[PDB]
Amino acid sequence: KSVFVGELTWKEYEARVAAGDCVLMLPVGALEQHGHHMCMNVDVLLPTAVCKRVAERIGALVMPGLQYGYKSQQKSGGGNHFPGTTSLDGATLTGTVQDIIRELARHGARRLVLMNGHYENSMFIVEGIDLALRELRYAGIQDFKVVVLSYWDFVKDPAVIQQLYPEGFLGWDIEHGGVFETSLMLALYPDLVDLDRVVDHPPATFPPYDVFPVDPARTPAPGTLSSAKTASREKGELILEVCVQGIADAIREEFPP
Amino acid sequence: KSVFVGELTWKEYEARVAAGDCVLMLPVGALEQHGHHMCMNVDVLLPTAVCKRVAERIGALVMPGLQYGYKSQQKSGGGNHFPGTTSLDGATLTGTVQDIIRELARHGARRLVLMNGHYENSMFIVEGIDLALRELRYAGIQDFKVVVLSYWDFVKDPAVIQQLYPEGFLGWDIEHGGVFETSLMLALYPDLVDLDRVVDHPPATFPPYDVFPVDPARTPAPGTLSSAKTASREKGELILEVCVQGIADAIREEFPP
Amino acid sequence: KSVFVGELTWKEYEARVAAGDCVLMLPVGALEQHGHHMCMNVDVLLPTAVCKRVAERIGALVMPGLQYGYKSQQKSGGGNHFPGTTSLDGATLTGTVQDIIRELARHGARRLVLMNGHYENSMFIVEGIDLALRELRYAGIQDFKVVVLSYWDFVKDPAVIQQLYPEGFLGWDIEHGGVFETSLMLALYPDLVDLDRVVDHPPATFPPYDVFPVDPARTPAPGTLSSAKTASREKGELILEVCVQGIADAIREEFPP
Amino acid sequence: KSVFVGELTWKEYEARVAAGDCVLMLPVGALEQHGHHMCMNVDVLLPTAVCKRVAERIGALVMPGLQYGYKSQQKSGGGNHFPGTTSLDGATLTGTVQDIIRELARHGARRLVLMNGHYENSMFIVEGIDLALRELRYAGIQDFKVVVLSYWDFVKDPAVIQQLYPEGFLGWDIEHGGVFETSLMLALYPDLVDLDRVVDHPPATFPPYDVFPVDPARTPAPGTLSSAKTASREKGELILEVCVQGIADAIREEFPP
Amino acid sequence: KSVFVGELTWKEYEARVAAGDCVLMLPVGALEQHGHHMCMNVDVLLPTAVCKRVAERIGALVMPGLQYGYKSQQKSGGGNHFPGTTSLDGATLTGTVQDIIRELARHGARRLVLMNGHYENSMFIVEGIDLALRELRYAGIQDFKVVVLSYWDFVKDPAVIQQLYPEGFLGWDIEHGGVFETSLMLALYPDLVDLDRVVDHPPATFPPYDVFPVDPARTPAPGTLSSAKTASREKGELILEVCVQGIADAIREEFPP
Amino acid sequence: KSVFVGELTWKEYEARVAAGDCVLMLPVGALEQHGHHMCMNVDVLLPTAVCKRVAERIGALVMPGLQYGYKSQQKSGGGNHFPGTTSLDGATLTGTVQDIIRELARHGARRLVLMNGHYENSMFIVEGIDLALRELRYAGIQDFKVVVLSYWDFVKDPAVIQQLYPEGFLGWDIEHGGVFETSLMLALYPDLVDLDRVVDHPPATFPPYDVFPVDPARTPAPGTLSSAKTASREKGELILEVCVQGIADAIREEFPP
Ligand SMILES: CN(CC(=O)O)C(=N)N
Ligand SMILES: CN(CC(=O)O)C(=N)N
Ligand SMILES: CN(CC(=O)O)C(=N)N
Ligand SMILES: CN(CC(=O)O)C(=N)N
Ligand SMILES: CN(CC(=O)O)C(=N)N
Ligand SMILES: CN(CC(=O)O)C(=N)N
Ligand SMILES: [Mn+2]
Ligand SMILES: [Mn+2]
Ligand SMILES: [Mn+2]
Ligand SMILES: [Mn+2]
Ligand SMILES: [Mn+2]
Ligand SMILES: [Mn+2]
Ligand SMILES: [Zn+2]
Ligand SMILES: [Zn+2]
Ligand SMILES: [Zn+2]
Ligand SMILES: [Zn+2]
Ligand SMILES: [Zn+2]
Ligand SMILES: [Zn+2]
Repeated sequence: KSVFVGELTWKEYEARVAAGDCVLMLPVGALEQHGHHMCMNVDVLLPTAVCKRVAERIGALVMPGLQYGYKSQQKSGGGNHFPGTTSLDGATLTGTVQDIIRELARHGARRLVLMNGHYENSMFIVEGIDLALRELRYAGIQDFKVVVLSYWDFVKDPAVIQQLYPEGFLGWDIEHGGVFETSLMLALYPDLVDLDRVVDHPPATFPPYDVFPVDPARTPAPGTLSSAKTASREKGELILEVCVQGIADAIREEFPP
Repeated sequence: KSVFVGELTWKEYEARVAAGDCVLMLPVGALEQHGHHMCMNVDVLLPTAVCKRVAERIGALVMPGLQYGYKSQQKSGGGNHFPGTTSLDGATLTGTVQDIIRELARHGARRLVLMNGHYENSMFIVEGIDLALRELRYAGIQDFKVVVLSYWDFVKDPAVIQQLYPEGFLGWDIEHGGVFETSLMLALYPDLVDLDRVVDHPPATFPPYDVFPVDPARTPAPGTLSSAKTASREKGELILEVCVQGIADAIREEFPP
Repeated sequence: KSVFVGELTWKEYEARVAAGDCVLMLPVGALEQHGHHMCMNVDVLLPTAVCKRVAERIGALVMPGLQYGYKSQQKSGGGNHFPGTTSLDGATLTGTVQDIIRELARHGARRLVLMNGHYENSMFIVEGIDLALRELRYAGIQDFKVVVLSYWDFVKDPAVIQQLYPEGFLGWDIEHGGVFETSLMLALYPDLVDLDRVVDHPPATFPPYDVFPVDPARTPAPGTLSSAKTASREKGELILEVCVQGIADAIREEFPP
Repeated sequence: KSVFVGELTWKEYEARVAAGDCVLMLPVGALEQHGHHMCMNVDVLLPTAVCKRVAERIGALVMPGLQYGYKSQQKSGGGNHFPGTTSLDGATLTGTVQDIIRELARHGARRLVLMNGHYENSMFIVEGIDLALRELRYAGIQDFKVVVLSYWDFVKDPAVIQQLYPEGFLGWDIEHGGVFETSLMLALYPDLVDLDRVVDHPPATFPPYDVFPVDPARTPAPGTLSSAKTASREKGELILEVCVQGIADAIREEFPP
Repeated sequence: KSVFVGELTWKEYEARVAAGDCVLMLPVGALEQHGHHMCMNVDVLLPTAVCKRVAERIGALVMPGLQYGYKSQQKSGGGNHFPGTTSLDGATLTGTVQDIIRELARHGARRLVLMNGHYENSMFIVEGIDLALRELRYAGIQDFKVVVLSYWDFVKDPAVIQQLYPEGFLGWDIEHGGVFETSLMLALYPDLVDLDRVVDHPPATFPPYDVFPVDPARTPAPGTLSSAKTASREKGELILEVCVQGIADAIREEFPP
Repeated sequence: KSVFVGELTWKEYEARVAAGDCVLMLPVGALEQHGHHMCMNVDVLLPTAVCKRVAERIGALVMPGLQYGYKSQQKSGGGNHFPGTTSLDGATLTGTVQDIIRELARHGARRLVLMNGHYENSMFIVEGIDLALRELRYAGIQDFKVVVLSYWDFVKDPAVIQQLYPEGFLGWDIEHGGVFETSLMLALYPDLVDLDRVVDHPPATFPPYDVFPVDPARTPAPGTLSSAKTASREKGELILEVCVQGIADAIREEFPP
C-alpha cells in the first residue's frame, strides 16, 4: 500500500486521517544546477526518497513535493545566475506552504513534517508555517503541530562524518553538488550521476560578507561548492540509513502513536 | 537523452537553449479527489505523460510539473470540501507561473507551452502569463511567446468522441473522474485504477448558478461528475494518440524550427 | 420605492436588512469594446437592468455595480489589446468582491447574489467569494450564503433558443457583441446601438489553444465574435423576460422570503 | 455626442485618443451613509455630474466612476461602523487606480483628471497614481500626466463661502451630508433628498486625536457632521457653476489644446 | 528608570504590562528634507521627544520609533523628488503598523498611542490600525484601544497661537521646516539647526489640485513651505510644554487608571 | 561633521552623493528579549555603533536603522513567544529594504552596505535586495551594488577568538544575550547592562529539527542561549576594534575611492 498521498484515493486518505494520529510529510526542494556531473532535480529527489523510507517505517504519508524553491545563494548553492536553476520569490514559496497547511488542517490532519532539501528554503518555510498557524488560531485551532527539518542535519555522529569528510567537515552550506548529495544520488538514482564529469576543485571559500548583484567569478565555474570526486554508492547507503533512522526516531518522539 | 529538464545537467540545459528554437513545456496539475476508483494525482500524471510523448516527438523539454492547483469547483471537480484535495489560492498559483516564466526568460528561453490538466487552473495560469509578460516588457523583452492549452480540448473529431462516449458527449467540465481520465489512467498507470470500485451514477447536473459555501449534497457522493464504468485501456490509447499528435502539430505550427 | 441601495438612506437600508431575509444583488461588469455598432459599458448596463427587474419582482436590493472587470480574452471578448477596454488585474477584482462581502456581512446581511455580465470575471469572483467566506469563518460566521450566476445561462429552454435563433444557437463564448447582447441593448438602450454599423462577418472560430501575446489577426476586425445583423428589440424583450423570470425563481428557491 | 467613454464605441474612443490631446476624467466616489435625508451614492453622483459638465465645456471624456471608496473616518464621514457604508481596503482602492492608469496608458492616453468625491479617498488615490507612474517609467513612458482634485476645494471665493456659511467656514472635513452636498443634490437630484428629514444638530466637534475602534457615541446620531437645514437648490446651482468653471479653467491650464 | 521599551529587559516590560493599565506609545516619523537650515530626521526626533516627556509624566512606555514614513507630498512636505527624503510605499508603512499592533496584543498590551510626526503618514497609520483590529476581532478581542494623533494638533489655544504667530497662523500643511518645527528643534536639538541658513521666502501657495509627476518648480527651492526666520528657542519651549501637557491630559482621559 | 544621514541637511546629503563614490550604510536590527541582564534594543544599538565607527574611518554615511526585524527563532533568539520581542512579517521587512533601496537609487546613490544585527533578518534582507535590484534593472540601472554582512562574522581570527574565549567558542547562533553581545554592550552602553542579573545556565542545545508552535521549555528560562557571566568591557573593546577594522577594510575593497 503506497505511502504517497497522490497515489491514494480520497476515501483511503480520509480513513487514514480518521485514525487520529496520522503524520503527513511534505518534501520541499528546488530545480537547481548541481554541477557538470549531476541533474537539476536533486533537491526534490533526495528528501522525497528519505520521506518515502521514513514513511514506510513509521506508517506516515507523503505529500507531492514542492518542485521549485527559493533563489540559489552564492555561498550555499552557487547563485541564481546559473542557467537551469528556476527559483521562486519568497512570497510565492511562503504562500505555497501556507496554502498547503490550511488545506491539510481542513482535512482534519494535525501533524506535519516539512522535509527541506534545498538550503535556501528554510526561512520561507518558517514564515509559511507561521502564517498558517496564525490563521488556524483565528478559528480556535491550536493543536496543529509542525516539525520542520533539513534532512542532512541528522548526519551528526562523529564516526559517520569521518567517512565522507576525511580532511574535515566544512559545513552543510558548501555541500552543494559535493560528496553528500552525489553519494546519495549514486545510491538511489545512479543513471542521473556521471562521476567522470566531476570537476575536482578545492572547497569554495568566501569572505564574511555577500555582494549583490552576484559576481559569477566567486563561485567555482562548474557550480559546485565542493568536489564529489570521492563520492560513492557506499557513502550514499550510509547516509541514507543514518537519515532515515534518525528522522523516523525524531518523528516518533514528536508524534507518538 | 531525457526530455525532462530536471534530469539534465545545467550544461546540457544551457546547450539546448543556446540552439535558439528550444521549446519548454510545463505541466500544471492538482492534488484532487478522483472518486472511489482512482488516485488523487491524476491531474499531474496525465498532462506530464502527454508532455513527455509530445516532447519526444518534437524535440522539446519538460519542466517539473505544478503539483498543486486552484480550488476544486463543484461543477468541474466536485468541490473543495472533499478530503485529500489540496488547493492553492489564486494569487499563489498565478505567482508560481509568473516566477517560472521570469526565470525561463533569464535563461534565454523564449518558447513555453503550459499544459493544463486541472480544469479550474486556466484563468490563474492566464493571469500568471500576463503578469510575467508585463514584466518582460519592462526590460524591452517582447519575443517571449506562450502557448497555453488544456490537453482534452484536442479531442475534437466527432468520430473519436462517439467512440469514447457512445451515449453522448457531456462536456469537459463533468469529465471529472469519468471515462476520459479513467481511460487514460488505465492505459498509462493501471495500478492506480481499480475499476471495480467505480460508482455508476448518472452524469451530474446543476442549475445555471453556483452556491457558496459549497453544498456537498449537490455533488455525487463519490466525488465523480460522471461514471467511468465504460472506461478502458483501448479508449485511453486512442485519447493518448489523438492528444499527442494534435498537440505536437499545434506546437510545431506555433514554434517552427 | 427604489431597489438600488445607492438611492436609499442608511436608515432605509438598515431597516431592510433588519427584516432578516434581505437579498442583496451585485452586478459585475466591465468596460470593454463591443464592436462598431455598440457602446463599451454593455457588461454593466445589462446585468444592472436584469438585477433591477428581478429586485422589483422579489423585493431585493441592488448594490452599485462593478464597472471594471478582468482582462478580455480573445475567445470570449476579442482580447485586451483593443482600445477602450479597461481591465483590472485578477487580484484587484478579487479584492473588490472580498471587501464588499466583508462589509455587507458587517451590516448583518447574509444573502448575496453576484450577477456577472462579463464572461472573464467568473473565476476572480469565485476567489473573492472564497476569501471573504474564509474571513467570515475566522469570526465563527458560516451563515452568509452567496449565489453567483452569469445572466445569459438562464436562456436555456430549447423553445426559447429556437425562437431567438431560427438558424441555430452557437454558444455563449462567441456571443460577444452578437445577437444576444445587441438584442438586449435594442430593447433597453436603443440610443446606444446603431445596427447599420454592424459588420456581418462569419462566427469566430479558434484552435484548441491560446497564444500570448495575443495575435490580433485571430479576432474579427470589428471586435465582435459573431454578427448582430439579425438582432432585434423583440428578441431583446424575450431574453429580458426569460432571464428575469428564471433568476427571480432561482433566487426565491435559494433565498425564500 | 456623449462625453462618457462607456457610451462610445471603441472606434469613437480610439479616434478621440488619436487626436493627440485627449483629456480623460475619472470620478472617484463611495457608497456611504449621508444622514436621514440623503441617499448613499452622493459621493459618486456629485463628482460624476461635475465631470460631465466640465467635459462638455472642454471637450473631455469621462470614464466609469469608482463606486466604492476608502473606509469612512469618524471626523470626516461619521465612521465605518454605520450600516450601508461599504468600504474598500486601501490596497484595493490603490490597485484599482493603478490598473486603470496602466490601461489608459496602453490605449495611448496621456492626460487624466482624477476627480475625488469622498474625502477619505485622497491618499490611496495618490498611492495608486505613484505606483502607476513608477511602472510607466519602467517602460520609458514619462509623458503621462495626472491632475487629481477633490471638487469642493475649487469653492474658494470668499463671497461664495459666505453665501453657504454666513456664520463662518469650519472646514471641508465636517462637510459630510451638510449644506454643501445637500445643496448640490437639491439642484441635481432633488428626488434623492428629503430636506424635511434633516436632523438639525450642532456642528460636530472632536478633540485633536482619533480613537479606534471607532466609538459611535462621538458621531452625531444621524451620521451627518453638520446640519443641512439651510441647504437650497439656489446654493447648489451656485456651487455647481463655481466648481465647473474653476475645474474647466484648471484643466485648460494644465492640459492645453 | 527608562520610559523607553528598548532600554528595558523583557522581564521589566513584562511586569509593566502585567500591571493591567500599561500605556505604550509609538512615534511615527520620516526621513525627509527640511530645508537648508535643518536636518532630515526631524519628524522622528520631535514626536519621540514629546513621547518621552509625556511618558515620564503619565507613567507610559515608548516603543522604538518608525524612522521611515510615507512619500512626501508637494503641498505638505515639498515633494518626494528631493534628495535625502527616503519614503516607504503605503503598503509597507501600513504593514509595519499592523505587525507591531499584532505583537503588542500578543504581549497582553491593550493601550496604544500612535504619535505621528510626519503629515503624510496619517491615512496609512489608520489602515494599519484597522487591519490589526480586524485580526484581533477574529480572536474575539475588542479591548485593544488605539489613540492616534499628530502632535501639532494640540497647539490649539487661541492665546498660545497669538504668542507663536502674532501676524497670523497659516495652517499645519505649510509648517514644513517653518516656525513650528524649527522652534522645537532650537529648544531640543540646537546643534541640528543653523538659523543663518534659513532661506526667507513667502509662504507656499498652490492651486486647489495636485499634479503628478510632481513639478519641482511649484515648491520653494529650499524645500520649506514657510520661512523659519522668526523661529526661536522661546517659541519651542512654549510649544513643547503645550504639547506635552495637552497630550498627557488626553491620554489620561482615554486611558485612566 | 555627522556621519548620520538623519543629522544632515538635504543639501549636505546631496553634495556627498554628488561626489560620485559615496557609501551608505543601513543598520538592520530588532526589538527582542535579551535575558534578565540586558535591554531589548541591542540588535539596533550594536550594528549602529559599528556603522558609526566604520563610517568615521572610511568617509561613509549611516542611514536610520531598521528598529524591528523578523520573528525570533528558538535556536538563534530564544523564540517569538517571549514578551517584549516585537517582530515583523517577512513581507514587511522585505518591503522596507526594497523601498529604501529604490529611494537611495533615486537620489543617485549606488553603493549600500546593509549591516545586520539580528540573525533572523538575513534571508528577508536578501529578498528585499533582489526585488529592488530587479526593479532597477527595469529602468536600465545595473550599477547599484549592495554588500550585506552580519557584523559578528568579522570576529574570525583564531587568535582573537582565543583571547575572547579562553574556554572555547561555541558558535554565533547561541550568542544571543551571551558573552559577545553583552561584552559589546558593557563597552558601549554599560548602563543598559546589569551583569549581576545574568543567569549562568549551560549552553543551549537543540535536536536537529524545529517545532511549531515553539515549545518554550526548549529555550533556557531567561531567554539567553548562553551565559554572559564572563562578559567584560575589555572583551567588548576588542570585539569593537576587530569588527570596525575588518568591515572598514572589506568596504574599501568592495567600494574603492
Ligand atoms: C545542502 N545543500 C544542498 C542543496 O540545497 O543544493 C546545500 N547546497 N547547502
Ligand atoms: C477535465 N476535468 C478533469 C480534472 O481537471 O479533474 C474536469 N474535472 N473537468
Ligand atoms: C456573453 N459574453 C458577454 C461579454 O462578456 O461581453 C461573452 N463575451 N461571452
Ligand atoms: C467633503 N466630504 C464629503 C464626503 O466625502 O462625503 C466630507 N465627508 N468631508
Ligand atoms: C506638519 N508638517 C511637518 C512634517 O510632516 O514635516 C508638515 N509637513 N506639514
Ligand atoms: C549574534 N546573535 C545576536 C542576535 O541576533 O540577537 C545571534 N542570535 N546569533
Ligand atoms: Mn539546493
Ligand atoms: Mn481536476
Ligand atoms: Mn465582456
Ligand atoms: Mn464621503
Ligand atoms: Mn514631514
Ligand atoms: Mn536577535
Ligand atoms: Zn542540492
Ligand atoms: Zn482530473
Ligand atoms: Zn459584453
Ligand atoms: Zn459625501
Ligand atoms: Zn517635518
Ligand atoms: Zn541580539
